[PDB]
Amino acid sequence: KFPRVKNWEVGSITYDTLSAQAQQDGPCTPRRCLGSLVFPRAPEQLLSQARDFINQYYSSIKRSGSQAHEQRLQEVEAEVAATGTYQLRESELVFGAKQAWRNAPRCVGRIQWGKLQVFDARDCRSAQEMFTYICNHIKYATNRGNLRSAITVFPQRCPGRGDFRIWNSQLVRYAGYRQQDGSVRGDPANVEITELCIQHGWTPGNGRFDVLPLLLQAPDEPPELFLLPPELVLEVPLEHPTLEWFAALGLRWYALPAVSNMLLEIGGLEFPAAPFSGWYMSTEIGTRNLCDPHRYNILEDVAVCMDLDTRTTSSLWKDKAAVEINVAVLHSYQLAKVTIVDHHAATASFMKHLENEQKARGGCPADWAWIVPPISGSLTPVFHQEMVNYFLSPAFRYQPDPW
Amino acid sequence: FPRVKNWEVGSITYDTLSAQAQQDGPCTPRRCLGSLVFPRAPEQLLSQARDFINQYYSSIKRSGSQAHEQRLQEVEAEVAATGTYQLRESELVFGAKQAWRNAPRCVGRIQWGKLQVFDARDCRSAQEMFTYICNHIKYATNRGNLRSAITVFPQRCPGRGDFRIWNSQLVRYAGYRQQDGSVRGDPANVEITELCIQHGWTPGNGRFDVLPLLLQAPDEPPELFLLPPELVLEVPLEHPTLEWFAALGLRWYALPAVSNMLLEIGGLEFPAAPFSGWYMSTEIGTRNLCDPHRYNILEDVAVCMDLDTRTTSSLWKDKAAVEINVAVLHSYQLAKVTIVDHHAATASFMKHLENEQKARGGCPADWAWIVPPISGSLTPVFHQEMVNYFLSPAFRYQPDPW
Ligand code: HEM
Ligand code: HEM
Ligand SMILES: N=C(Nc1cccc(CCNCc2cccc(NC(=N)c3ccco3)c2)c1)c1ccco1
Ligand SMILES: N=C(Nc1cccc(CCNCc2cccc(NC(=N)c3ccco3)c2)c1)c1ccco1
Ligand SMILES: C[C@H](O)[C@H](O)[C@H]1CNc2nc(N)[nH]c(=O)c2N1
Ligand SMILES: C[C@H](O)[C@H](O)[C@H]1CNc2nc(N)[nH]c(=O)c2N1
Ligand SMILES: [Ca+2]
Ligand SMILES: [Cl-]
Ligand SMILES: [Cl-]
Ligand SMILES: [Gd]
Ligand SMILES: [Gd]
Ligand SMILES: [Gd]
Ligand SMILES: [Zn+2]
Repeated sequence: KFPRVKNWEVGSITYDTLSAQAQQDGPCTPRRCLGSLVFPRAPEQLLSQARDFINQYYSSIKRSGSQAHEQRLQEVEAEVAATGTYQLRESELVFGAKQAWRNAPRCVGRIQWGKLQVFDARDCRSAQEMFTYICNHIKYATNRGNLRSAITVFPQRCPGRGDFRIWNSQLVRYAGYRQQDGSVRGDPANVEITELCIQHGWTPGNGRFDVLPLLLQAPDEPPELFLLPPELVLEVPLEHPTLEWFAALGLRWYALPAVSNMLLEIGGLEFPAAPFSGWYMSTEIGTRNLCDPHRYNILEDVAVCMDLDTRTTSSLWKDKAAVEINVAVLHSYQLAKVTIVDHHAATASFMKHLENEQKARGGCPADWAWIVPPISGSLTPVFHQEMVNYFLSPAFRYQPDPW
Repeated sequence: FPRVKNWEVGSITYDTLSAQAQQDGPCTPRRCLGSLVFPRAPEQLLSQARDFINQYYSSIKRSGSQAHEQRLQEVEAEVAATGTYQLRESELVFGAKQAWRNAPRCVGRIQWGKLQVFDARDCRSAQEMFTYICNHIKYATNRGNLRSAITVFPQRCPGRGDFRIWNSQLVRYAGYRQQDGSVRGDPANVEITELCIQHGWTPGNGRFDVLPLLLQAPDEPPELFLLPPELVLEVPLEHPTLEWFAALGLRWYALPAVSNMLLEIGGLEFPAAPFSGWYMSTEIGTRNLCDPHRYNILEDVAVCMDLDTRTTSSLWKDKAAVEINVAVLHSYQLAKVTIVDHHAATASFMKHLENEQKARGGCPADWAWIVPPISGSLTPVFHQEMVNYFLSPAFRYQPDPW
């Protein structure tokens, strides 16, 4: 009843007994596996999720079955009966945010899941106040390059009132300007959000690394435009330790990855606006963001500059250029003293996380296709580690775009 | 019908072939086990045999014709007369091609229509097994112009043991347990190296000692056979610009010939049916030479390249891995031995996916095995969603004979 899980480098075997607690269904069936898909898509149903969450909280502090445990279950149950919903205690909100991170199958950085600064913005009332909370988040998390993981959670969804939403997918994003000749200047992943910014009154730039404004949605209001103070947005110019012409490409990336479009679910309550941030793994910038053909797509230009033979695939010019672009990212962030982790250290720490979690909970939900880095996969230990993917709660969840 | 998206181009297909999945994979709505390596009656036979004959005749457009009805009745009588039945040679050919075409973990299936089938179903002993295998290796090697081939030995049946090739491949380098715990040679082959020794093989002591074959005819024990060295084409590994790379003494063999999988066709089972194609360069230069539990040479190369190995963030592992793959591609091309690099191979699999969408509404594919083990996202398959399911005919794993 419990999946056997093998590490093929070491030969070691565990059994994932935690998957038996998966609280929601994924996309696979015995007939076919859809694990490679990007989008795998009241009263006492809310109550059973809430009771489970409270059970998790009281287990974490080693007070299960205590008087305080029972009283809090009764308190939640009575509030759901009266009002159709309930409120988390402050301590429960902190625990639930950390649990949602811990439960995220596609996150390789979960060794850190216990170190998370939780800003409680549940009393936020307007889009202006939203912006203040977000600026305080960026300042705290950036910390002049010594990055600190943080999450700010805005008011929960409730009936009779629209959601708080941040329309941008991240707090810091470069504009992508759609070109009439099909192409794009800037980041192509951000074409749609760029057009929404202009529609709502932003005067666009014409550079490749123009920081986007924020579109902030308060309940039952159209989004409002807010410009980030340039000194809040720490950026790193990209150079290479030995390829001095690299600096002339004029490349740059931003310090702080702050994801703002996912939904945080805790004990059946839903928080549609709860941006979270940590720090980058360098392959995100060096491999995906700069070398994906549908992103900045610089691979061929760098290889030409390296005087590689780009006319035959078998010279492995693509692999050589990509490796140096990753070197440039790592070197440039270290030179600027901005926290970054390379894919070797990050995957080694995840292996330690897996072993911690096997002891602590008897398994760990993990999405192999997302945990293995996009370069050098089998050079990292996670490649050889079998993994079990499943959905626990608290959880970070995809949600529709509010437009 | 699952929706399948390519995230580089934005194109959308629907896999209608998955609905015909013959067996069950390991996944459930509760949890996905797609990353696991091993996904943990006369009526039974007849049902599978009928589906396959129907597959075959539909594929030659003799659909429901008189040749179709007659073959169905022959199978029925043969199983009642004997408990099994015999494939026609054209059905055997079609069945081996389909089993390759259906293999979810094979990135080289663009070639699925081009397969030489050697019918060894009349084989009698391990000596004859050795002859078939030597002919296969000769034909497939073809002086380095590799040609895909499979040899099919007699099916299993009740009352009689099976034919088996005990070696996982026809060409394997010995793995020698050492008195200091380590392994000299290939750690993957420590078990079969000891089995060969146990059955009376004089061991070598090199890192690339080609193993003998342990071949097993029904019910008598296995016999050791030595491969004639001139039959085993090898490629000494050199680097186009790192002159010292040659002196590391690395080599690999030309012909990847997998000999421990079971071929299933129409409910019949062939426990010995060795098949061969040619290598994708990452199999050798990344997995076989750089896996920590294989030859594990990555740090050796990095030291020779004078890389800074005391910090992960110099990406010394990545640079050395790439140059080892460069040396592999260079050495095979120089030796005029067929090889395909991971860029060309994944570009061809994308075309295969497009051809299969038209041919039969989809294609079973195992994303984790299709995406190469270096430079994953530099290849088109990384951005391609895939659906994994089990069709028949098929190649399946099977327990070791011991
Ligand atoms: C502390 C350093 C961290 C590192 C190095 C890290 C690393 C990563 C990486 C490389 C990914 C895959 C992203 C992609 O390919 O698009 C990811 C995904 C994810 N991370 Fe982490 N992470 C960190 C912290 C955090 C924190 C603080 C949270 C939340 C509190 C978090 C939650 C998530 C979630 C929910 C995903 C899945 C996102 C998706 O499916 O799009 N991570 N992480
Ligand atoms: C002709 C050139 C071919 C290329 C370039 C190629 C490439 C590959 C690669 C790279 C793998 C992954 C193997 C691993 O990582 O261990 C694989 C798997 C596989 N191939 Fe192909 N292959 C070729 C021909 C063939 C042929 C002729 C057959 C059978 C008739 C075949 C059947 C299979 C099967 C069944 C697997 C799955 C193996 C497993 O699960 O262990 N392939 N192929
Ligand atoms: N591709 C699309 N959307 C899309 C869908 C699913 C997934 C993605 C991938 C986008 N992950 C962004 C992301 C999520 C989590 C972590 C990090 N990174 C970190 N280090 C970090 C951040 C915070 C703490 O740590 C980056 C994108 C799309 C839709 C329409 C057109 O394109
Ligand atoms: N060794 C083990 N693990 C393991 C288990 C299952 C599978 C594997 C992976 C081993 N595929 C070998 C293989 C299979 C198919 C294709 C190729 N390559 C080609 N190009 C080729 C050959 C013919 C035509 O083309 C290589 C490894 C094991 C089992 C028990 C203890 O350890
Ligand atoms: C189709 C495939 O699932 C898709 O390209 C995935 C694969 N693995 C990934 N892994 C990470 N970390 N990030 C991604 O965007 C993806 N993309
Ligand atoms: C655990 C994981 O399934 C295992 O390491 C897989 C991953 N992908 C692979 N992909 C290929 N082509 N060959 C392999 O042996 C593997 N091994
Ligand atoms: Ca209250
Ligand atoms: Cl990003
Ligand atoms: Cl191999
Ligand atoms: Gd230089
Ligand atoms: Gd030297
Ligand atoms: Gd060392
Ligand atoms: Zn699955």
